[PDB]
Amino acid sequence: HHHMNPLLISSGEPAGIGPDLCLALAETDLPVVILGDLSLLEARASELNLSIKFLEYSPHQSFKKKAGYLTVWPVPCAAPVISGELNPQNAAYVMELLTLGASLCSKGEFSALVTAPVHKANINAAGITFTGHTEFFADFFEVETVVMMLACSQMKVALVTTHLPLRMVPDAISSLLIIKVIQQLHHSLKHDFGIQSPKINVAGLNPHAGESGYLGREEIEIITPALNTLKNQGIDVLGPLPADTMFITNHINHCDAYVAMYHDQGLPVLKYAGFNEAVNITLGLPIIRTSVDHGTALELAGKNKANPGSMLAAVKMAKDMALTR
Ligand SMILES: NC(=O)c1ccc[n+]([C@@H]2O[C@H](COP(=O)([O-])OP(=O)(O)OC[C@H]3O[C@@H](n4cnc5c(N)ncnc54)[C@H](O)[C@@H]3O)[C@@H](O)[C@H]2O)c1
Ligand SMILES: [Zn+2]
Repeated sequence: HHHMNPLLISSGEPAGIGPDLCLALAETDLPVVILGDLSLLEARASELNLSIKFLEYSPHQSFKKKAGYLTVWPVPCAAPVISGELNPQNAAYVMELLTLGASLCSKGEFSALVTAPVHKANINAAGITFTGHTEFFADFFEVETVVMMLACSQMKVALVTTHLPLRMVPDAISSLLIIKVIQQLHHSLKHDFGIQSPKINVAGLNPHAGESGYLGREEIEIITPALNTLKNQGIDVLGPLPADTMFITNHINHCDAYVAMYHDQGLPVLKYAGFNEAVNITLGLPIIRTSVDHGTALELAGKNKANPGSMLAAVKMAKDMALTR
């Protein structure tokens, strides 16, 4: 073909805003193909009073996207969808979108995967153990270390640990894990974001980075040794820093990415600064995968209230990465 192979969009939890966000792509010229139930997409468009012409995907049709059309790779829900109403019978459908999306991108049929939001509890309620797309894709591709990084114009925040109960965070953090996470972060910033010598600022685990060992020992026993190892590999880390002020910039503390030890240590600030522009990108897979930075927003499904800014940013980032692959 002439144009790039299209981006594949998993439409996510069907009762949530994922379908709505995919329908918002119909008015763009972004080269996207939607994985989802075609009847669902048509019915959601009707509920939203949108006039969209749907095409079924074919590899023998043009990769150039035209406004007003939406190309779909149909995957059938087990049961018809009611907006805002979770149905555990459709959890396997969601997992099929993830599995088919990973597989089709792995084979090069599509140039990148973008994920609309999924409802984790609904998947688990159906009997499918699931902590997030990030771990699902790591397992699918048999990659030991992947990194969740949220990115916006204000900042990039990578996580050492992702979806864990807070009780499990300290035991999950080892020096080796920090090293492997930051090695992947450094590699991606240099090779995929064009940052020649990344500067990475790293939070401590404990308040005030453990208060010189008086408020937890993990900085002394785990984090600082890991950062020393990374420095001696030539990776320009600074830390451990207190998370409550690390995100405040000054004339000298500039960095290319922050590392937070756990989910709620880093994501609240990032989403406060850039919720409607930020992208969740998974580092370390053999495919490009980006994501919205928000959840299913079930109460907004079918209501024309959700902001498509994160989805649009996620598609554009995936496109930019695919063009520079
Ligand atoms: N990438 C993903 O698949 C992903 C990411 C985050 C959360 N989730 C899942 O989503 C479900 C809901 O969790 P939550 O309630 O913590 O997250 P959420 O983002 O669904 O809701 C948080 C708040 O943000 C609002 N919101 C979310 N997206 C919005 C948008 N595009 N425009 C306007 N307002 C928006 C919601 O109305 C709500 O007030 C959970 O199952 C969670 O695991 C999935
Ligand atoms: Zn989360």
